[PDB]
This record gives sequence, structure tokens and C-alpha cells, in this order.
Amino acid sequence: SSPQLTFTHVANFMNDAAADVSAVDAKQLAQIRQFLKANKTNLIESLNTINKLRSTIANLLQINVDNDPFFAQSEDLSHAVEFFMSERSSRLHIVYSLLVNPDIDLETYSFIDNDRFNVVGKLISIISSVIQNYDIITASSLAHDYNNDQDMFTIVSLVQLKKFSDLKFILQILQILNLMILNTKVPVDIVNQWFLQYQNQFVEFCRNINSTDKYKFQNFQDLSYLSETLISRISSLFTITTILILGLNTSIAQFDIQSPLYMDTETFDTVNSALENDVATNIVNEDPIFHPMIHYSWSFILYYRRALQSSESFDDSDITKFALFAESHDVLQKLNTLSEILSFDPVYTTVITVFLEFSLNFIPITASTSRVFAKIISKAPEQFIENFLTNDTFEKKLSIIKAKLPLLNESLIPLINLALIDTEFANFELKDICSFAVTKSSLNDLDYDLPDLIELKSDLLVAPPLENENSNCLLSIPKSTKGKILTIKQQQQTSNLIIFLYKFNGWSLVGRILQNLLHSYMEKGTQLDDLQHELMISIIKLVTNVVDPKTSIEKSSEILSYLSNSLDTSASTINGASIIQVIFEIFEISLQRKDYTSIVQCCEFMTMLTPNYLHLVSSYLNKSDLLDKYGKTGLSNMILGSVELSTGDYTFTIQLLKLTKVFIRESLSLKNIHISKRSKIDIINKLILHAIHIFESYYNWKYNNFLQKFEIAFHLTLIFYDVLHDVFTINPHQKDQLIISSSANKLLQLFLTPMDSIDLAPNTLTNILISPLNTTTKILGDKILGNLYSKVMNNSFKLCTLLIAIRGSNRDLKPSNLEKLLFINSSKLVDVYTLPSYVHFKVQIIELLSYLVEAPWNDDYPFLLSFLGEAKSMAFLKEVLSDLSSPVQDWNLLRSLYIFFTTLLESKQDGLSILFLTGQFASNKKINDESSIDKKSSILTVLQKNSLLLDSTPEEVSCKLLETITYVLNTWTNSKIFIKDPKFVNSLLAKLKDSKKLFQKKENLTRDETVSLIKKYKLISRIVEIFALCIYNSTDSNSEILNFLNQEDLFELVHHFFQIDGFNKTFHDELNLKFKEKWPSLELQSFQKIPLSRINENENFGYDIPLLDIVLKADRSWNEPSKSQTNFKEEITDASLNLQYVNYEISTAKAWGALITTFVKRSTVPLNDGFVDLVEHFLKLNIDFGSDKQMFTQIYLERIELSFYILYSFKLSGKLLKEEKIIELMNKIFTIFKSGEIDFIKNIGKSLKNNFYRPLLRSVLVLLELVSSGDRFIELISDQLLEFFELVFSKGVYLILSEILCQINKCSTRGLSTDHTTQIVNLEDNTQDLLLLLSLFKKITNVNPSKNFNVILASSLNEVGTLKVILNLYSSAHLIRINDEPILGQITLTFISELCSIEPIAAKLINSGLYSVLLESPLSVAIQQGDIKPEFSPRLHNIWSNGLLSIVLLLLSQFGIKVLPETCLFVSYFGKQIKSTIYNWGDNKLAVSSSLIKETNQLVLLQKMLNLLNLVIGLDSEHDKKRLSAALSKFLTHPKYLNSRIIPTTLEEQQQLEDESSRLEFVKGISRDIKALQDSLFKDV
Repeated sequence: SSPQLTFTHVANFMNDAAADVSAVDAKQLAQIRQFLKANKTNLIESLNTINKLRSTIANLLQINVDNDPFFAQSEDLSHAVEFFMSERSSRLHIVYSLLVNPDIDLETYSFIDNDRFNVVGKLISIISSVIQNYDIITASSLAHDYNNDQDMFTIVSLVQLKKFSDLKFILQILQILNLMILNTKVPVDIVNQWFLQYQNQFVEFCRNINSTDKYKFQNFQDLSYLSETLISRISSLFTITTILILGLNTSIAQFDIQSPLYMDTETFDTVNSALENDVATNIVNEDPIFHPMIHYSWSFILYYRRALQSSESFDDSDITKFALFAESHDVLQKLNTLSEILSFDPVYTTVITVFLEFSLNFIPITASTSRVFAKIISKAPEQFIENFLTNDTFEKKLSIIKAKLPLLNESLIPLINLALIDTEFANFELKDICSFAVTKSSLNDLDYDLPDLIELKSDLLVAPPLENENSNCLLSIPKSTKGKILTIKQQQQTSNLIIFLYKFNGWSLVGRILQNLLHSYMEKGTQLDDLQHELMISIIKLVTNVVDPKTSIEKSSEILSYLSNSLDTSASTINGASIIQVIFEIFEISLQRKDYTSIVQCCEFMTMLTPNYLHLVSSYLNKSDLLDKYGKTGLSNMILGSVELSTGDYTFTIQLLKLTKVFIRESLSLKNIHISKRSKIDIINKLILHAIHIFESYYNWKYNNFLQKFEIAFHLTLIFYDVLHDVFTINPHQKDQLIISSSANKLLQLFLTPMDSIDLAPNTLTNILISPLNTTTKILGDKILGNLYSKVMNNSFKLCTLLIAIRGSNRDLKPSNLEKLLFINSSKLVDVYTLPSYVHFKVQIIELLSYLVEAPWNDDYPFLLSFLGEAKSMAFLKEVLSDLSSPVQDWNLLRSLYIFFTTLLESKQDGLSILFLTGQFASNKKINDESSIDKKSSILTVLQKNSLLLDSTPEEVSCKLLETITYVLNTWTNSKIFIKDPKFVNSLLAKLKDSKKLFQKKENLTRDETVSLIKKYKLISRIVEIFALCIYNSTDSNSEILNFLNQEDLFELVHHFFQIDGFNKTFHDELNLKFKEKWPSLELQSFQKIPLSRINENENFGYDIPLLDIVLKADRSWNEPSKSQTNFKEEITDASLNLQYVNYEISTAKAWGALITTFVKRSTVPLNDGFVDLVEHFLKLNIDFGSDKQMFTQIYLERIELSFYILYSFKLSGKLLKEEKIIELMNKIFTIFKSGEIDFIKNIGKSLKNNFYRPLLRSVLVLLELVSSGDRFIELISDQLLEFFELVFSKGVYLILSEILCQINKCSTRGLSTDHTTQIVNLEDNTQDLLLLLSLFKKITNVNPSKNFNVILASSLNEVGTLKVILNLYSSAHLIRINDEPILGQITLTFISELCSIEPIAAKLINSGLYSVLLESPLSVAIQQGDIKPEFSPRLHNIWSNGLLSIVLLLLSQFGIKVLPETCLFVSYFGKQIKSTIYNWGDNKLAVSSSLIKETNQLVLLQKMLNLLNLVIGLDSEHDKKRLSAALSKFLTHPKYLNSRIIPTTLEEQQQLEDESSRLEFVKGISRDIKALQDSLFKDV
């Protein structure tokens, strides 16, 4: 059936597409909109709804069984409950997503806009219904007691989850309702319903749940503190909703009087009566029914409403009672607490800011009010802050403060508090103060002349604000200063003040006041007044805002200069006077006295001071005692152990972690070279030590605020990952250049530990990974409350993946304990994978599993199937199958699943792979047979289904699908279920044919064009690999691939895939050069990426852009290049794509070569002319020096091999081809073999790279086997053939034999190393000298050579020198023993016979006298000694005997009477062996074989031939022939005697005797040959 979409998946998709709607796939977007248009009423209306355990939980859910079929038949009831919660939350997620961004579906959005207030009323009714059944029925259901205890625990846990989910549901509905009713005119019906159900149901519920004074484990503060945390948010949101319904508007920053509430005279009465009833019955309960904000704002609403009308009647009877109530209930601190609780969303900050701006008119600005305003308003958006600061009422109230400014509590403290709103506003109000107000008890001390206009006739000394009494510092007012005297009460609804106009700076005054406060801080001690202490903290915070990096370094420096003008010069610890030193002294004193607020504020100051002033922070951290110094515990640990571990607040720890993050990032920069490396290294090491100390213990602390625990783990996992990533994934050829290398090494040592280790860092990481299975983590970590937990989790997943990758890249590192922990906790990750509420954690889990499986284990291998089990593995398979087959699917999830399948197929996890492929466990291996795959529960079915959607599927997903298919095909299975339906092969062929976008490839490609080319290459490589496998496994079943390969125009399509021309060496070399003059301290290769794994194959080429951004963040040339300057960012981005392009081009060339090779191997029919054209193309490509740049010289080798085998395949078939192409190929192969990248002449290549010229040698040998090419181009043919012949033969033979001389004696002063055993397998003489050279010699001699060719050959041989090296190698054979026998002489005779076969060479060599020279050798004398028999060395002895007889016979036959004396002396010297053989044959007891018959026939042929061409002992006299004939008559009559005398001494003789014996052939050959020769002799005589 159809899987059908669910609300959770649609909500996840809309969350993904909430940023950019156009960025998502258009078809998926259209299908999502089609789903939305069908479900328009089910979003909200379906929420409304007006065997004992299942009935109890069904009553708990307040929904019928048949209403939820998924809940009905779910085996695990917890899964059904989780699914129902997820669907209920996802409906409102969809509604909120539509409200926030209407562009997702404008048709469904309009369904809400036209029915806005009906939806609002429905939301209020739903909130009331949820509150009604929150505890009335759930508590009764929990109170039930049937039997068992595990069921009771499960029911209790489910009830607690349901209650917390109900609270989260209320929070969600409140968020949506506040979004809807904002800046809208609320009808009086909604107002009445809200003001009725708020008093009737909401406040009592909140108070009852807050105080529960009206199963033991997992019910402590881990549970009770949760409800108190949620109820506070719920009450704050009720307060905000009540404020919004009254008519607050953020567009005008004022209450909307024209709302229907105030135009109705009856609904106004109900609200007024409700507030009056709340006021009049307050004292019974100290907490009012309505928040003091509501009464406090109603006071102003009533005042404005009365002022709009004419009559007022009573004034204080009704207007002022609400104000008095609010003031007596401490409205300001309640407002501050309300602002603090609602900090998660920025809208409520705007609401409170506009409320404060509205209330400005009725509030005089004082110390407490200014403090509250600074605390609240400073977090508002910039536009609302500007609106508040530009208000006319605020300006008028600020002018009064600024009038009489230097009065401490009156004006100075409120102005300092107001300065904490905006930095530019503070600068404007503090830079140019132009008023000085002085109060004096006695007027005699002032010499002023005279109604308020006075003048000063002398200089005046006035003590500055908060000046020490003993200090001599005073402020001087010059004479002739106009003054104004004020002695009357302030005119708003004071002492004798005198105000002079005096232009002075306020920053200097504030700095002097701060120094004075420091002096009293270290004099009195810790008993400083709160007013002074808070003034000090406020001044420190103001300077912190001043020194913020958001300010320009110039103006920050100017302000800090202003702040230090009036400081005392008595201090001399550091030259000059600075406010930074004052704040540092305050920090040290506060650290000594354990003052939490002061240290927190100073740590914030020092955290924000780092980016622009690092030479001060580093110096302080060196001098201060906050960090450990040589075995001495620092002040930070003293505070953490005593103060923070008892109070439960860890603001200082989080501030320290933030400082660590900022310090590391600023130290990695390039503008901080003026700071020494050693200080930075020491400080970074100390900070990393502190961070590691914090990491191993924070998880067991007690937290008053739960979010703080998320704020710590977020900062810890963010520091480790950056340090490890910047070091272990960059700079392949170095390991310690970066300043953070030591910290990275120590972190790697701590995280990766051997098996026996028990270190707590891997345990903490693993505990973080499996957190979502906790109840408190499920509740607090939900996305409704916030997204900090999700960031924590993705950081942890990234860190764990990076650690596994780093370990896997080193063979020396043994398997770590973290991987064993992950293997043990592997069934706890499948649980997270299958959780309905966690669908944004699937890709990361799958990637982690793939990385874990890919890791190599040497000693012992852990099996995933053994850890998961039989039940947990099947659930994983079901979830994976459900994910694979969905109507709408995520591309990232599909890609990750394909990568996971590919990785699992390569690994040794055979059980899991078998389960995934076949759907059944590997334990039942007997089931494996034909049709033994469960089609319903196998990945193969889904692979087949998705393989046909190549056009719709994106190219990455399809290419990885093809990788998985190839891995399935090549090794795991032989039955090709894929090719049963030809649709797959047809789709592959269509993609290959229409993939012709590879035409231009050069015409100034853009970035997107290059990316598309890369993807196309990646797809085509996999396609041709699949085709190669399909054609190889089956010869003729895939007739369509054969037809595609047999087409006429294949060559034009495939010829460009074998050429690699997409690399720009000049571009890649000028970029590296130009990077070292702009920034000479850096080299571009330092930022090169390191490939750690194939799972991250896409991001493995080029340079790291984030690291370059970190290093060069402060450089203008990197960030804002000019028009006349190069753009290094874009060039580096381009250079990273070229490497990937070249890599995939080479891969595609390799795959195409493999496919063509495997096609040519099997084909038997004659090939087309397209392959001749392809061979010509390959040879020309090698002509143009395809390896001069050393561009992956295996392309050269594969081209050579392809050309050789295509040429060789023409021998098996006919292939009648013209001689012109033969000549072209022959000339091109000569030009390849001479000079160029090949190293045959230099003799260096032959010893090492013998594969670069041996295919060429066989190609030359077998290409000449075609029709003889010696007629048409006989001139060029002869010239090229002679050149190639001499160049190969003379040089190779001379060099090989010179090397042999080197191993036997001193050839070129290299040294003498004569020995029986040397080098390996005759170097190349075994193959390169006798397999090819003599064969090509014979081919030329069989090619009808001309006399002029022989003459030129002889001339070249004389120029080189011949047969001297032959005698030298014969002496080598004398001095070299192989298998305890001299075997190198078997080829000397062959070479001699080949040389002597032709007349000119033989005639030229005989003049040098080969006979005596070869006879003088000791082996020749040993052979001449006689008594040589085949019993000793049959094969070799017959070989040399036949060789010498053949050469003697041929020379005698060819040459005339000028050689007869030489032959006569040769046979006289060699006659002893012949006589011994004759005597042995006459005496019998000798093994005679076919070789002996051949030797006897050759001797007989030489005899009478040395006679008639006018000696031979044993054959000259006729008596010898008579005796031989008598012996012949004796033995020829007894074949059985000959068979008995025959002894098989040769393998061929043994084989012949085994098969029907050999006596018949032996006797027949002997009889025929001997009778013929005897008849010839008798006729001649």
C-alpha cells in the first residue's frame, strides 16, 4: 500500500525549507503544497475532541482507539504514545511555520488569515480543555493498581511524560496565540472569553501546580524542578497574552484606544470590575490574581481615557488605586524577573520595551528605575532602542538629570545607568558635559557677586564626586564664570544649588570615580556599601561595552585615553596610568575576597578585551595567579571548589570557557605576530588544561539553572573540535607548525586511549551521545524550549566522527576504548534512530555508524550483529526500509544510507550485510539457495526500484546508488537480478548517450559548469564500470551493450575520454608563487586538506577556506580586494575545483580503458575500423608527450597496453587492412620507441620500468605479421626499419652484455662481483633477450630482406662491434652456474646460427676466425674429450651438439673451397667425440633417442660432403661403413631389443613412450634415414 505522508515528516520538511523556499526541490515543494491543501481543517480542528492498561492509557490520552489506528495496533505502547505526542506537536509546528513564512503555501496561509479570530477562540478553548484534563483524569489513572511492578513503572513514566508534554503543548499554543493576536484589533468576544477563563481556570491551575502541598526513584528534583520551571514560563506567557489583548501595539508603541474594547461601554465595565475585585481582595493572598504589570498599565490606560474626554469627576478614587497597588507590590523587580524568564524569544523583549516607553510619561527617572530600564531595554532590537532613545518625553526627562549632573545619587548614578543602553548615546552624553552643579551649606565659602545671574571673581576649588577626603585632587573652576542659583522646589508632578557653565569630559570623571572606589575597596575591605559596590560594577560594565570589538579600535582607544586622564600617577607597577590596570587590580582583589559579581563582571570585561588588545590580556594571564603556576593551584579552582560548588551558579566557568574560545581564535590570527609564540603557547596550554579539568567533572554537578549545564557542554565540545580539526585535517606534510599543535596532541592522547584504559573523557562523550533516551533530557532538550541541546548534540557527533577519522588514519595507533564504548552502546543509537521525536538526528547517526564500521581492527574484530542482537537488528532494517521507500524523501538521508550500505559491503560485518541483502539472518545459512531473498524485507528490491529513476534523482544520489550496485555486483552476488528487466540497462544507456554535455570542456567554463562536469564524470565512471562488469560476467546475454559497443560512431564518442587535458600547471604554479609575496610568512601548501577517509571524499581536495579566514580575518587584501589586485579567495576556490576535475577525469579514463580492454579481450568477430582509428589516436597522444608533465604515467601505460592488444586481436581474426595505415602505425611506434619519455636508450629504464617498452616490442613484432610492407614506401620503410633495428638491437645487446661483464669483472670501473648467484632472474636476459629480439630477427629474415639492407646492417654492426660480447657472454656462461649446470650456452648457438644464416654476416664473421676462438674455451675442450652421453645432460648436450652440427653444415654448404681447411681442422679437433659416440653405439649399452638420430643424420650428411668437395676418422674407410651395415642388420631385426635398450632420458621422450610407446617411430625413422643415406653413398661411390 501507499506509505502516505505524516505530519512529523511534513513539519521536518517545512523546517528545512523555512529559510529559503525556492532552494528546495520544486516537485517536492509541489507535493508538500498538495498535502497542505488537503489538510487545511485537520491542523487545528482535529486537535479538538469533545487490556486494563491499554484502556487506562486510552482514557489518559482522551482519544478513542479507532481514532488512532497506529496507536491501536502498536506492539510497544510507549512508541504509540510518542508518535501521538509527535503528531500533536507537529500540527502546531506546521501552523507556526505557515504563520512565520507564508511563502511555503499561500493558499493555506489565507485559510488562517480570513479565519484568524475563530482560530484564536479555538486556541483558547483548547488551552482550557487541556488544563481541565491535565490532572483530573491522569492522577486517577495513575492511582489505579491492578498487578505487577514493571507495568506500574512503565505507566508512571508514561503519565509523567504525558503531563510534561501537556505543559509543552500549552507553551506551544501560547506561542501561536501570541503570534496571531499581535497588532490586531481584538473583538470584544475574545476579550470576554479570555478575561473569563483567565480568572476562572488559569491562575488557580498555575498556583496549584506551583505548590503541590495539597514510586520513589526518578521523582526527586530531577522531576519536581521541571514542573516549577515550566509553570513559570506558562504564567509569564499568560501575563503577556493578557497585556496583548488589552490592546498593546508595537507599531505605535502605545495602547490602541480605538480598539473595540474601549469603544464598548459594557466590556470595559467587566475588565474594570475584575481589576477592582483583584485590588479589593488582595491581602488574603500575597500574590495578586493579575500581575502588577496589568494594574500598572491599566492605571495609565484609565488616565489617558479620562484625559481624552472632558469631564473627570473623581481623580484619586479610581485612577490612583491601581498605581498604589502596583507600587506596593514592587512592580519594577517583578518586571525585571518577567523579562529574565522570557529571554528565549525576542518578541517579548519588544513588548516590554514598548510598555516601558509608554510608561515613561508617568515615571520620574531615579536610580532603581534607570537600573531596571538598562537591564531590560538593552536587549531590545536596534530599531526599538532608537525609538526609545529618540522619544521626546525621554529627552525631556533626561535634560532635568543632565542639568544638575555632579550630584551622585541625584543625577550621576541614573546617567551612568542610562549610558548602558547604547554605546554611541553614552559617548554623546558623556563626551561634552557643559554644566557643573555645586551645593554648599554655607555661602561664605563661595565668593560670588550678584536675580539668579551671578559671577565669579576668583578661582574656585570643588571636590569631584565621590572624592576621598584625604586626597588632594580637586577640580578648579576659573573666574569670570556665569552662575545660576536655584533654591526652589522642583516643578514636577532640593538644596541651594549653584550651576556654572563648565565644559568638561565625563569619561575622565567616571575613571577617577572608579579609581577612588578601588582605593576604598582595598582599604576598608569587603564591607563596601551596596550603592558604591554597584556603582563600581556599573562602571566596569560601561567600560566593557566601550571596549567591545563592535567599536572601531580608533574610537575605543580614544575613549580609553579619556578615561585615564585624571587617574593618579602615584602607581608605578606599569608605566603611565590606565583604566585597564585599575580593572585588573579590582579583579585580583575580588578573586582574593571571593566576590562573585565582581569577578563575573571583570571576567566578561577581559573576555571582551581580547580581540583588539591581546598584548594586555596575555600579559595579565602570565602575571596573574588565576591559572596554575608550577604546581600551585589557581584562583579559578579555588572559586569553583568553594563558591560555585556550593551556591550552584557557574557564570564564571562559562565566562572562562568563552575567554578560552576567543583567546585561541585571536592567537591563530596573523595580526598578532608581535606577541611572542612562547607566551601564547603557555597560556593556551593552561587554558586547555582547565577546560579538560572542567570537562571530566561537570556532568555530576548540581545546577540551580538547567540551561547552564547546556551552556557548558556546548562550549567544551566547541573548543576541542576546532583544535583537533585545524591540526589533524590540514597541512599533510607537517605536524607541528600551528601554535595549537601541543594542545591538539594532548587532546588526541586523552580521547584516544588503549583498551585497558578507564579515562573519563571517552565515557563523558559516550554519555553525551546517548542522552536523548533520558526523561529529563527528552523534556528539557525539546526544541520548544530552545535549540541549545541540538547544537550540543551536533557538536558532539562532529567531534566523535572526527576522532574516529583521525584514529583510522594512523596504523600505529591501536583501537581506542571510545570505539569499543560505541560498539557496546550501539543498540542505544538504534533506539535514537527509531525515535519519532528525533528525525533530525538520523543522518548523523548513520554517518557515525558508517565511520565506526569502516575503522580497521588488527587483533580482534567486533561484530555489530553480536552487539545489537536479533531483535534490535530487525527493527533497524525495518526503519531503514521505511526511510528508503517514502513518497517524499530527504536527499541527504538517501545519500547517507547509500554510503552506509557501500561501507557495510566492504567491511567484515558479514552478518549485518547478509541480513540487509537477503532479509534473513546469516545464522540460517542453509536457506541460501535459488530465490532465497525475501523480496518484502530486502534492500535489493528498493535498489531495483530506485535504479530506474535516474532522470528525477539528483546526480550525487544516483552516483552513490551506482556505487552500491557495483559493490553488490562485483563480489557479493553472481545472479544478476538487476538485468532481468532491461529498463535499468536502457536507462543507463540513455544517460550515457545524452550525457554529451562534455563537448566544449574548454570554452571558458564557469563555476557551475565545472561542478556539473565533475558530477557528470562521477556518474559516467560508475556507469561504464557497471557496463564492464555486465559484459564481463555474461558473454552474450547483454546484447544491447554489445550493440552499443559495435556501433559505427563509437570512436567519436569515446576518443575524448582517454585524454587528460583539464589541468592548468601555470595557473596552479603562479597562484602558489603569488601567495608568498603578499604574505611571505605563509605558504599556500600549509592549508592543503588531508584526505582521512572515503566517506568524506567530496571534501578532500583543495585548501581550507575557514582556516584562511581565521588567519587573515584582519587583512583588507583578503577581505576587500581592489580592482587592480588579484582576488585570492576566488582563485583559491577555483584551484580547489581543478584538482577534483583532474581526479575524476583520470578515474573516467581508467574506467573507459578497462571497459574497452574487457570488450576487446572477449570479442572474436573482426573488429571495425573505429578501433584502428582509436589505436592511431592513442599513438598520436603518446607522440605529443602525454607523460612529459608526469601526468599520472599510468595513462601512458594503459594507452600503450590498449594499442598493443587491439593490434594483437587482429591476428585471431582476418582483418584485411591496407598497407598505408600499417606504415603509419609502424612509423609512429618507431618515433615512440626513439627518444621521448621512454628510457630505452639510456638503459636506466630497462632495469626498472620494463613495462614501458615491452608492450611496444610485442606490438612491433605482431604488427609485422600482417602483409609485408616492403614494396610501396621501400625507401622510407628501409630507412626507418634500419634506424629502429640498430637502435634497439645494437644498444640493448651491448648494454646488457656490458652489465653482465660488470657482474663478472670490471667493465667501467664499477667493480667486480663474479659469483654463481647474482641479481634476480637473469635481470632481463631471460625474457628481453631471447623472447623478443631473436623472434624479430627471424621476422625480418622471413620478410625477404634485400642485399643493401644486409650491407647497411653489417656496417652498423661493425660500427658497434659484434661477437666480442658474444664470446664474453660465453665466458660468463663458463663462470656462471645455474641449477648446477651451464645453461646459458643453449642460446649462444641459436644466436650464432641466426647470424650465420645469411651470407654477408656469416662471411664477415668467419674472417675473424670463430672456430679456434670458441674451441679454445675450456667447455669446448671438455666436450672434445669425448665419452659424452645423453645419460648425463641429455637436453643440453643434444642442444649444443645439434647447434654445432647445424652451423658447421650450413657454413660448409654456403661457402666454397676457402672454408674447407677450417672445417677439416674443426672436425679433426672434434673427431674424438664422434669416435667415442661411434664406439659406444657399437658396444651398445647406450640410450638412443630422436636427438641421437638427428645427430647421426647430421654427421652422415657432413660425411661424403667433406669428401666430394675436394680426414674423418671412423667414417672414411669403407670397412667402417661395412661394419655399421652389419650392426644395422644385427639390431634392426629385433625391435623388442631396441625397445628394451631405449631409456627415456627426456620429458618429451617419456611422454612419447607413455602414449602408445615410441619403438615404432624410432625404428621407422632409423630405417628410413639410414637406408636413404646408405643408398646415396652406394650410388655416389
